Amino acid sequence: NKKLAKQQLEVLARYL
Amino acid sequence: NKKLAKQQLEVLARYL
Repeated sequence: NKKLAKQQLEVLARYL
Repeated sequence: NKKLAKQQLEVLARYL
């Protein structure tokens, strides 16, 4: 749950 | 500035 939230936040920072 | 903000924010995410 939170780990997946965080995985996505990370991937966003990567994308941008 | 913002790029450094962002780099760090995500080294952070990676850590946890």
